[PDB]
Amino acid sequence: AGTGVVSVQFNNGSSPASSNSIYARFKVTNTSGSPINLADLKLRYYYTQDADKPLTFWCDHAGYMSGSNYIDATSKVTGSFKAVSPAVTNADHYLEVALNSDAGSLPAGGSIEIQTRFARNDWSNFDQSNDWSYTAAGSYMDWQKISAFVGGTLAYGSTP
Ligand SMILES: [Ca+2]
Ligand SMILES: [Zn+2]
Ligand SMILES: [Zn+2]
Repeated sequence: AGTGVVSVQFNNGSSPASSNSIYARFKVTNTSGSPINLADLKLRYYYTQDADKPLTFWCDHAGYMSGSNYIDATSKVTGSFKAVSPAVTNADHYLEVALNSDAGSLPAGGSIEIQTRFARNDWSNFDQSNDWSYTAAGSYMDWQKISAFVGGTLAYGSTP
């Protein structure tokens, strides 16, 4: 039921099922026929918490081409962790990646790369094997288990 305003690829550097870091990297492509305000772009990654501990979010790198100038939006990305009510199998929470009001505009046919990760404050191990959006992907690939919303409506992927 995705609008196809954007296409999205994913990879997590093929992280181990048991890991103290969850990686989530997206290559988002504007396939609608007009600029898109990065402010309107949300990305979601569904998982099972396994333990209720404080998490820390990191955006390692984010950037895109605007005309012929390369724009580094790394510092403009934010991450949020919210519950999935009601909880479904392999999904009781989800990471929501967003960008600040002035991130910029993604030009028609343009691409933005967003590399993120998160971990518990105590670095204990997660069990990614019971995470809905999890799959060991070492290179970008079309993975339909993550979602992208534009302006509040699903544009790519699915939700549990
Ligand atoms: Ca889990
Ligand atoms: Zn919480
Ligand atoms: Zn919670």
